[PDB]
Amino acid sequence: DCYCRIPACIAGERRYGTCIYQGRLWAFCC
Amino acid sequence: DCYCRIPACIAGERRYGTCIYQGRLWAFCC
Repeated sequence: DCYCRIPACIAGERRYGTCIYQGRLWAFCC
Repeated sequence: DCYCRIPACIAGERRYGTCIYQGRLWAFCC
């Protein structure tokens, strides 16, 4: 599964894009 | 929980944002 995360992706995930949610930028991680 | 969905949010979810991946925009649904 992929998640939108702040401040960064966690162990075992790589960032693939960006999410826009609650007026902020999130890393899209999978 | 929230998920990026295509083409839009599933029944009983609402669109609160966008997930951007390789030029594509997906619905961020909670």
